[PDB]
Amino acid sequence: SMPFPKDCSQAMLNGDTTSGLYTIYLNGDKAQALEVFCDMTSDGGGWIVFLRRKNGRENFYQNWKAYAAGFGDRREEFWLGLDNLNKITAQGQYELRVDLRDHGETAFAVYDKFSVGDAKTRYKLKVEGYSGTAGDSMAYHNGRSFSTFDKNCALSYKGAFWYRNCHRVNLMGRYGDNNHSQGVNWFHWKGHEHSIQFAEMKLRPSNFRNL
Ligand SMILES: O=C(COc1ccc(F)cc1)n1cccc1
Repeated sequence: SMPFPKDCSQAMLNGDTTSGLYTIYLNGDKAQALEVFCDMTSDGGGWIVFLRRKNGRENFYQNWKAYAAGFGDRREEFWLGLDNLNKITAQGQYELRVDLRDHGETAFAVYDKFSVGDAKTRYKLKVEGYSGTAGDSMAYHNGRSFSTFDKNCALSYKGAFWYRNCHRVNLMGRYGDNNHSQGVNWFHWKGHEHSIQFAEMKLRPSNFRNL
């Protein structure tokens, strides 16, 4: 019903309730088509998934240009791209949800306010307004620029993130690596010596809860 939906909340309200690949249009512009994976089932649906870890098949030890542009298989392990995340989060007030699952246990984190700055900010993270069960591990990272090995936390832990000194969240770390701080970590859920089997990061308009 919305011809050029700008996110997965506008694609869902279009009656599409099946999780999978949808076209969104940044700023509603039919010339800024982007293929995204929509999670239409987790807490009301309408989520753009921008990170998925689930089997270790994809390499996340990738350079600045790869993190800027995105990589992987949207149906499996992928990173959507920082330029995409900046352009999406510029369209309105968005909320971040993180879904975690490991050996049958689940946890989540929601941040009422989530934004990614442009390349001039080195894609600065904003995350505020925590609730959930995983523990607030992103607060540590709030206001940090993105880091890759070629722009050293990324090099030392062989991943990429809004690193500080160095992390409480390492969802782009080495799959199944339980060595301290090397793996897919969410520190305030499973610490630094437990790599998480399944992880998704996703966003939708913060006002979706009552739209
Ligand atoms: O590299 C990609 C697509 O590769 C991707 C794979 C997965 C993904 F989610 C995002 C991007 N580019 C680079 C410029 C336009 C698209």
